[PDB]
Order: sequence, then structure tokens, then C-alpha cells
Amino acid sequence: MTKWVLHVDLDQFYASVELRRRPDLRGQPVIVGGSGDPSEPRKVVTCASYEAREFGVHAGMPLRAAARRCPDATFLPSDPAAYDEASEQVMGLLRDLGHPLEVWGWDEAYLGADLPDESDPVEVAERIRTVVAAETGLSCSVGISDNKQRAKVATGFAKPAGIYVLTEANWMTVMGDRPPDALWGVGPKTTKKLAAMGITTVADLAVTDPSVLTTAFGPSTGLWLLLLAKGGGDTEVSSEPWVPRSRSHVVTFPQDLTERREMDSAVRDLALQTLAEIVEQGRIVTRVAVTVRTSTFYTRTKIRKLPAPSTDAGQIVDTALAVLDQFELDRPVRLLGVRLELAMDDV
DNA sequence: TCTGGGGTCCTA
DNA sequence: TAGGACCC
Ligand SMILES: Nc1ccn([C@@H]2O[C@H](COP(=O)(O)CP(=O)(O)OP(=O)(O)O)[C@@H](O)[C@H]2O)c(=O)n1
Ligand SMILES: [Mn+2]
Ligand SMILES: [Mn+2]
Repeated sequence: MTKWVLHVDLDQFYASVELRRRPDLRGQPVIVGGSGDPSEPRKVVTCASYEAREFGVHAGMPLRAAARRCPDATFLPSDPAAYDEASEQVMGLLRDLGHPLEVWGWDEAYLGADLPDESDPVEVAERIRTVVAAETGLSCSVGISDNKQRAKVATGFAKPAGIYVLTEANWMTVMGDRPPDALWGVGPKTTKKLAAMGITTVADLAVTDPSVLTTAFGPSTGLWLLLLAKGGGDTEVSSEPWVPRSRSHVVTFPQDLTERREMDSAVRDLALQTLAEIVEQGRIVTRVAVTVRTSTFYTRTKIRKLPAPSTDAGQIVDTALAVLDQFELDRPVRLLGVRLELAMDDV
């Protein structure tokens, strides 16, 4: 009768996992990131607890910046293995409900629920909250709509430890005067381009002439922005396993690199680590991309397609160093990265 | 106490 | 192939 999309998102996920092994820190500023040493430059916070966010600290903020704003915080090192496991357990529980479940991120998933005319999608959401709490001790919030984009927007209102329903009835009323980058899939660049067209809010964008948007953004993107402004989005929740298109590793060096020999051997290392992981996953490499960023934060990526797909390490390393070779080391290097694109056609 | 790391996909 | 743009 009525299809609902429920977006379930774990609250302050990494901090919550940390709070499981350190319950005395509940209600205190806890900042996860780096090796838990707040003075290291070139590292960021990966999760701030809600109490640390009152001091302005947020994921993405450098650790040194977070130490300046919240001197009393307990800084904890990032524990990805713990976070990976705590996510695996949460999602396994979420599928156990029997609904389509689509996992996005370590801390989120969408769940499809066709419900009729009783009952209430909120009670599904309440049971989801009660289940994950009693089995995992972790708190989630749940945004409810009929499509993924709108449900995800609804979750931002549901936080923390809550539930929120956002549909055609209350879309525009809720969303109308908000800036266009509150829409999932619109960010600061599209926002500035819209502001140069006289469009500063979701309501403005939802009534904008399609041709103005398709001329400026593309015949498909212009229409999509209109759809998203009117509250629409992807409605189907797929339970099929995700098959990654690429795998990559980048590294920002604690001190800018001046020696070619160090650059080659970092590229070689990144290539060989990434290749070893994708081979573990039974994948084959199609393209090799190498990223260079300079001390002035100037970032370019070059990519080369291999003659045929392969997992040959000598071929992949040489590919990576040839692609690196087309750059200039005119300036010192802040970061190098390798990304390996992967064959999709088979598993 | 400048500016992380992991990804996807439109379009030129 | 480049790279702009957005997301978690
Ligand atoms: N730039 C970023 C942005 C996000 N992340 C990571 O992805 C998770 C996204 O959270 P989520 O934004 O979907 C919210 P979360 O931070 O758990 O707290 P909330 O529940 O109150 O929103 C973050 O906590 C970060 O670890 C990152 O590594 N780099
Ligand atoms: Mn979260
Ligand atoms: Mn999330």
C-alpha cells in the first residue's frame, strides 16, 4: 500500500564505540582521531562526541585546531578494527529484520519497508532503535520518508537518538527557506552557481525553470536538482552486495617530500599495498591512477589504463612509477596517492 | 596552530 | 584521460 524508506544512522558513531569500552567518559568531550596525540600536524578529528561539538570541534577539523578549541577533551586514537566490527554487528542485525537493507558508510544504511495503512513507519523505527540499543548498546537515529535523499535529510532532524518523518506533506514547509546545499547531492559549488542565478533556497530552486537548470548544469543534472528540491530521490533499496569500482590509499607526509627517491618508493608502496588488498578480494585492476599534491595544496590526478586487466605487481608498480614520472617535482610534495580501478564485468 | 582518508559518478 | 563535485 505504502512503500517507506528508513535511513538508520548510528549517532556519533566512533565516539559511541569508544564510549562502550570507556563508559565513564559518557557526557564528557571525547575526540577520536590520529594516534590520539592532539599536537600532531596533518591529522584530523574523525569523530567528536556531542559535548566536544559544543566547542566547535567536528570531523574534518585538524587535531591541533580541536585541541585549541577543547583543551579538556580526552583524545582517543582512531580504532578502525573496532569500528569495523561494531558496524558489521549493527548491519547484520538490521538485515535480520527481513527488509531490503542497503549499507552506506560504516554508520548508515537504508531499509525499505512497504507498510500498508496501519501501521506506522515510526514503530518500525522504534523497534530498530530498541533492537540495536539492547544488542549493541549503540544509539541510532532514523529518518523516514519514501525516498533515500529525503529520508537522509529527515535523519539530520531526527538526531540525536530520535526519529523524524519527512514527506510531501511537510517538505516544503520544513525545507523551503533552507539553502540549496541542504539537499543531498548539492554542495558549496553548486550553491554558489545557483546564487549567481538568483536561487538561494530550496523553494527558489524547486520553482526554477527546467531549461535555466539544464542549460547551466546539463540536461540530466539540471532535472535532478529540480527533483531533489521538490523532495524526490531514489526510491529503491537494494539488498545486493556493493561491488567496489576502485580501491585507493593516499598518505600526507608529516614533512613535505623533496627527494624523488622518496616519492618513487612511496608510490611503489602504495601501489603494492592496494594491489595486495584487491587481490585478497578476488579483483583485477583495469586502470592505475596516481595523485600528487604540492606544498601549496595543488592537487592533480593522472590515470593510465593497463593494456589489458591484470594483477601483475611488476606491471602495476611500473605503471604507477611511469604515471608519477609525467608529473613535475618542481615543488615539494605534501601527498601522494594510488588508486586502482577494478574490472566490474564478472563478480 | 592551516587544510585526512576512503569512495562514486557526471561531463567536458 | 582530466577533473570537478559531493558524500561519509
Ligand atoms: N569529512 C568526513 C566526514 C565524515 N567522516 C566519517 O564518517 C562518519 C560520518 O558521520 P555521519 O556524517 O553520516 C555523522 P557522525 O559524525 O557519526 O555524527 P552524527 O551521527 O551526529 O552525524 C564520521 O563520524 C566520520 O568518522 C569522515 O571521516 N570525514
Ligand atoms: Mn552517524
Ligand atoms: Mn552517518
